[PDB]
Amino acid sequence: NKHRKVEVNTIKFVGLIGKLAPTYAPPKEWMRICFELLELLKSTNKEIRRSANATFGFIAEAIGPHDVLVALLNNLKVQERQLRVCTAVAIGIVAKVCGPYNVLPVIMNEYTTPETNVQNGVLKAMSFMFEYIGNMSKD
RNA sequence: AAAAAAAAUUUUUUUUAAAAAAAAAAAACUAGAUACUAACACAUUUAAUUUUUUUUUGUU
Repeated sequence: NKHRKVEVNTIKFVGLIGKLAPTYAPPKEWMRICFELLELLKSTNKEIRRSANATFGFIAEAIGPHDVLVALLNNLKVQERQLRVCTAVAIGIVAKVCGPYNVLPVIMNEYTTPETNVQNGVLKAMSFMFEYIGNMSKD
């Protein structure tokens, strides 16, 4: 819907269902949302971009991490900086919620790609995921 | 008494050569070309409180 009051108040409502009732919409519906959010964090506002990243955790918990990551890592190729940083946060959030062992070999593989913007976005994603799993990190 | 199958030692010349023990670009000036970095900032902001300034001049 563009605008903002709608984007913010919706993202908080969608993420609510990800917490409370994940099992209702079928997982192909959660994937329809993960694309609509991944386009939505172009937004100029912050609280939008922040809530959009939090609801990848709620979806990754619901359906699965690997369906979601491939959606995100395909988005690091993109030029514009917010999109690469706000995907790099989400990979950090998908790591914490679903476990880093699920995320990490997929990210270490993606680092091989010869484009530079992926290679920072894979290093920035690893920064975030090491502050969100605080103590773990040792393994 | 006279007519048939197996064997060993010591001395001498050379032709199509090689090897490089490992550091380089500059700098300055002036303009142009293109990538990128900071969860950078980007719509809410406004219900106690200091820009509010004048030769004092508002009466039982």
